[PDB]
Amino acid sequence: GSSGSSGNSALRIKILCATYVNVNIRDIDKIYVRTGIYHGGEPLCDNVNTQRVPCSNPRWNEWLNYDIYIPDLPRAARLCLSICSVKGRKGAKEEHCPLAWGNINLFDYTDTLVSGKMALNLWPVPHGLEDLLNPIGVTGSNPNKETPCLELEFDWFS
Repeated sequence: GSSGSSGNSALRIKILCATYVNVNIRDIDKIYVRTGIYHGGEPLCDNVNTQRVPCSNPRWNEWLNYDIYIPDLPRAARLCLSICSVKGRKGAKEEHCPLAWGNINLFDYTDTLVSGKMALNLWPVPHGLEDLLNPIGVTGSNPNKETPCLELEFDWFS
């Protein structure tokens, strides 16, 4: 048997807020965040999106649940997030535009699921990034300050 540790099956991450967002103009209505996991650029399961918050207050403070399995999560796979801006017109549909993106290695350098709150900078999206989430984006915390940064909470209960 075993004392019983690191016995997680479902991954749950909570978002706090963002800083130095790419929201200059004052037309955007609200914003949202898209998270997901991919293995070598290829998707594994549906992605998750955070509630819609006003640019003025990118604060989320919501618990995001992932449809992934710890004991089924491949080392090659990882977590990828990206900020998007949604804005539409009366009667017309909304428009989503990518701003930044960040890839976090679900498995630390020691093949040990990450934990404890953390806040790293995100990389700027390419010229009008057709897509919203960049699963291919590089991993690590951008040393750049000007760039935005998102804070999340790593928790593993079950």
